[PDB]
Amino acid sequence: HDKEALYRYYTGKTMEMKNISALKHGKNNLRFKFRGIKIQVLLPGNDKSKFQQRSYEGLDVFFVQEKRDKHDIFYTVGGVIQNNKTVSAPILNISKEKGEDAFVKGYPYYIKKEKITLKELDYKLRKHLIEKYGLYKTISKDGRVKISLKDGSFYNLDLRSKLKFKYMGEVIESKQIKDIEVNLKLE
Repeated sequence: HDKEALYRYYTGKTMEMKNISALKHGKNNLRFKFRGIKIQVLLPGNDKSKFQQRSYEGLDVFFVQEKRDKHDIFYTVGGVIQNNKTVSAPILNISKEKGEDAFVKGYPYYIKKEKITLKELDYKLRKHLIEKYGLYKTISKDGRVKISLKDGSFYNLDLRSKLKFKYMGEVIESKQIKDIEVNLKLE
């Protein structure tokens, strides 16, 4: 059930929308139209300090469909960067053998943007693992992804659940990413 829900979520509708103008709706949403589609973005509580005005121009939005309602409003969470510019090539390394075998393959993973939300990085990394290695399709959801930055900061993502909404606004400077360690089939 949860494995299938993850498969569906991480292969769902997404759009990268560049140079967006948007208006605040209520205290913690943004609204805009893109190609005529009504988009409402929930701003996670952690990111309130960045969004202290009523209208915006030049936003970069990574849309992931959480739902579409009766009125054809399409809802997404976080994924907004105010001043983005569009190559970072951190090494992605994968460990995917059953049991002890420590065999690992590392290769460059390309990021075109100067800044990237944890939301977009999480999503695209999972889609990569779904498509290349069968994550949630032919292998289990028991894995982890550790994104390390040059200063020693890191984000450890649990592949057994969806990224939480509260973390979908975090912005990462793409050139700071040192490496991405993926451990799969953790039993």
